Amino acid sequence: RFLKVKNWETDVVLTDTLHLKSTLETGCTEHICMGSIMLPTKDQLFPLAKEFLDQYYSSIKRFGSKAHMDRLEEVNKEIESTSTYQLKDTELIYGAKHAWRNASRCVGRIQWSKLQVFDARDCTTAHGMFNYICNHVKYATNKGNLRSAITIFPQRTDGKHDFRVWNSQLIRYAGYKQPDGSTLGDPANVQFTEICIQQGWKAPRGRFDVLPLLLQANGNDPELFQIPPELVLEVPIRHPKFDWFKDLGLKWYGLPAVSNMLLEIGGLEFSACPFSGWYMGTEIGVRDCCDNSRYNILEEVAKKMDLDMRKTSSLWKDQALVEINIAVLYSFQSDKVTIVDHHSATESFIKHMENEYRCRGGCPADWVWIVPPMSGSITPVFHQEMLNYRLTPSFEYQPDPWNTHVW
Amino acid sequence: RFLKVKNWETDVVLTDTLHLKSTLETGCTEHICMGSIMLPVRTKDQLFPLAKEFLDQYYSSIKRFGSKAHMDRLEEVNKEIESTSTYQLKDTELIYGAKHAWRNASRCVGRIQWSKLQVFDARDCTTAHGMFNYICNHVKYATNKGNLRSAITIFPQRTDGKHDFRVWNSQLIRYAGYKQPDGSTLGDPANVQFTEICIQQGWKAPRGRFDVLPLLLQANGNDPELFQIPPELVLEVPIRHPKFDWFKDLGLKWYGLPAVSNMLLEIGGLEFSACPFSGWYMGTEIGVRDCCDNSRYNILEEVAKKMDLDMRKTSSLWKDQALVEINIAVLYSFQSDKVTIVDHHSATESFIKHMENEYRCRGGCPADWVWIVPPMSGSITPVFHQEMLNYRLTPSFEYQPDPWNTHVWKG
Ligand code: HEM
Ligand code: HEM
Ligand SMILES: Cc1cc(N)nc(COC[C@@H](CN)OCc2cc(C)cc(N)n2)c1
Ligand SMILES: Cc1cc(N)nc(COC[C@@H](CN)OCc2cc(C)cc(N)n2)c1
Ligand SMILES: C[C@H](O)[C@H](O)[C@H]1CNc2nc(N)[nH]c(=O)c2N1
Ligand SMILES: C[C@H](O)[C@H](O)[C@H]1CNc2nc(N)[nH]c(=O)c2N1
Ligand SMILES: [Zn+2]
Repeated sequence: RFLKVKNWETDVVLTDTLHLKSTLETGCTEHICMGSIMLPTKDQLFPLAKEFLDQYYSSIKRFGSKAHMDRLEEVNKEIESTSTYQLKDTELIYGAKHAWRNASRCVGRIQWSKLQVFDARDCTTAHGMFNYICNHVKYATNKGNLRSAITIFPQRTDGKHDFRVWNSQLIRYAGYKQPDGSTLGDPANVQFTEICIQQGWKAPRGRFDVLPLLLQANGNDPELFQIPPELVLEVPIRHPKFDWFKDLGLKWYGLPAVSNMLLEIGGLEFSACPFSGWYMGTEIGVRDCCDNSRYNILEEVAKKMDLDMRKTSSLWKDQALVEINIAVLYSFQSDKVTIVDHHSATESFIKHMENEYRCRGGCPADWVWIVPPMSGSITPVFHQEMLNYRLTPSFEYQPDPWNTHVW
Repeated sequence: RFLKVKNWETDVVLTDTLHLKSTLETGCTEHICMGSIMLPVRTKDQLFPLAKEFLDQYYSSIKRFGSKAHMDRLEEVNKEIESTSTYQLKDTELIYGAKHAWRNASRCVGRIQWSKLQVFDARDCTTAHGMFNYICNHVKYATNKGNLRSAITIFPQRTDGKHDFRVWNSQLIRYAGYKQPDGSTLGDPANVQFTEICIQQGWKAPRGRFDVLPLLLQANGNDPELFQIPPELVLEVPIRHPKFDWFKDLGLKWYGLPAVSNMLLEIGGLEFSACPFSGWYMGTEIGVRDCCDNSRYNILEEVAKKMDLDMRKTSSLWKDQALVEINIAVLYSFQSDKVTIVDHHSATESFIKHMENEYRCRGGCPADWVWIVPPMSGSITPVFHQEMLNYRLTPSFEYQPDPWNTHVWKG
């Protein structure tokens, strides 16, 4: 029942008890591990509310207090009367921070308690959503000195009046199928681009076109808005040694901002809750630049470096990969846009895991996501056993809305 | 039931049905995943079902399921078990069994090769000297002057658990490690405890950086005995770099033959506690782990220094740069000396083709993503993008306790 995790590099063993709280299911059974799979009423609501409020009142050292019992009763009466309830500001903020704290796939959680929470529960229209999001973008970007933020739109009611940001991130680049047969821009974003075009967006048909926002308020049909260009901070990619690197014409945007997830707090569902931090360099240099189905630039870089590409065993892919990742970190640092390298980030996560074990009795972590997509075993998380389990408040995946929306 | 796995780079979806044949437990539950945990005497009554399921699988594989030969063999095994408490595998069943344990090894990226395995039957072995001779022959056969051949040697199965055959070494060939009084280590820090055991048992340690350990062998539950592998049978490759002429002066070399000797082979409920097996290396096993783990030879700094990398900040990626160069050096050296090695790109590409073939012809391929993905350049290998299902099929290779923890010393 009490489980140990071992670090195989340092021999340090930690005991996990926090997993006994876990509520949701993992996808695994005693017969089969699904660790590597990417996506595996009034009655229901009150126990979920109670469980959360219990944890909240515990955190402020007022468990079993008058104010604790009074709030529980107040929420009970509210659910019985209205079929739902409203979180106090203090609760919303706690909940948001804890959803991050509980995010098993996030290496950056040492930062979890420094999150700026923007309460957009008063928003009613898509134009309002656009204004809140521009403000989030400008606040988080902070002229390159990035600050973690989440903006929280109104909670789900009957599920026919959902707030959704249709975009997967606040800032991403368009992708277009060419008559040529090749793909211009980001191949990951072809379907969503078509939805935008189909809804009226005038597409520039370039390599690095920032997508408009497609915003849905109160379950109405979504609307297009372009983020003010001057609020989207971008970084041209160059290399400290290779003068030719800039001629590849590569750039990336500074703000990673996930907008397609659902925040669950105390049984309430926040279907539009864009959140942002700052990049770990491999997210851009390994994944965005080098994935076969993304910008896929390994060959072009290898050629400019004049590597022997006739045989895999020359490790030309590996050499080019490192150089691309060097250039990403150098360009962000030179322009003073916050970024963290995978060595620094994983070292921080190990310190954070130790804090969480010491202070909370554990830290749910998904090793498959936490270990960086390059140089895995030269980072300390590679040698760290991790236990993966689901705690609430949480960020959850949810269906893409175009599959779900009735026009 | 059907389970689907998707490849996120190609959108190829595969359907697994083989998982329905899984028996043994994973460690995970519907509430916790233990997929990154490294390590998550049999009654008559339990043995006959295990024998039967294995024999059913064997007979199916030879398209003789339900035949007179199959039925007679079940009966013969049933009678042997009730009369002697155990049974003996036919040579054919043993070969099938060993090949399948490899086929079933979910942490092994090299399984495209599973059907090409030379099985040395050592069940007539009775003494440690006899084990030493079997193992020298395995090493010479497998080495094949650099043209490496996969092989396994199988010593007598467990009886009462008081007469076990064991190879105490974790691999047939490994380098000694010595903790110095000042807390530094000479040689391979992973092998310090075992080196101390070897010295206690009487080994005269050369005390250098690459001393091949002696074999420590236990026959029939007796105290283990020390033997030196003839040096002329131990193929080693000096590590040099194609462009950096200073690389050779780091004084590195590695052995050509990776041979796991500490695992237990389970076939039809029988337990072969001494079953050393060998193939050939994937380059990252040496260049990433053996050379660069902080707990192993740990050479990254010295390499980075010699390359004149900016070592003032991790964000120059000096570690990553030096890591690639070391791994180029390992592949270059093995190739230059005509010692079989495979790079991580080739190996993973071959694994994906193997896995797709298994899904189509066998209904699945249990695989442990945490182990299959190489420890460098993960996402530029096709396995990183492949969803996998991990479950346990028998026959199998299993971990077992280190024998110094369990052995009853005779004196
Ligand atoms: C401040 C710096 C941060 C860093 C360096 C960071 C790091 C990362 C990285 C590298 C990933 C994997 C991304 C991928 O491979 O696609 C990730 C995932 C994730 N992070 Fe963070 N994170 C940060 C901030 C945040 C914040 C502010 C939140 C929420 C408030 C958050 C929540 C999440 C979630 C829910 C995932 C999983 C996303 C998914 O499943 O697609 N992170 N994090
Ligand atoms: C023929 C070339 C082979 C290659 C390239 C290869 C590759 C590998 C690699 C890279 C690993 C992970 C090693 C580690 O990180 O410690 C491994 C694990 C393993 N392989 Fe293979 N393999 C080969 C042959 C074999 C053979 C012949 C067998 C047995 C008949 C086998 C059974 C296993 C087992 C049981 C593991 C898991 C070991 C453990 O848990 O420590 N492999 N393989
Ligand atoms: C908040 C945050 C900070 C940070 N450094 N990184 C992130 C993650 O970035 C967004 C991620 C969410 N999975 O999206 C990238 C992506 C793209 C594609 C095509 C698939 C996928 N799963 N993920 C989020
Ligand atoms: C047969 C075979 C072929 C091949 N290419 N590689 C292997 C595996 O190599 C041996 C491995 C077994 N995991 O041993 C390395 C090791 C060392 C230490 C200190 C711990 C550990 N778990 N593993 C085995
Ligand atoms: C199949 C596998 O789960 C998938 O490719 C994963 C692996 N690990 C990952 N790790 C991170 N951080 N991000 C990812 O998108 C993925 N993708
Ligand atoms: C804790 C973690 O499971 C451990 O460090 C693993 C990860 N993946 C691995 N993969 C391989 N091939 N070999 C290993 O030793 C490990 N070690
Ligand atoms: Zn699992």
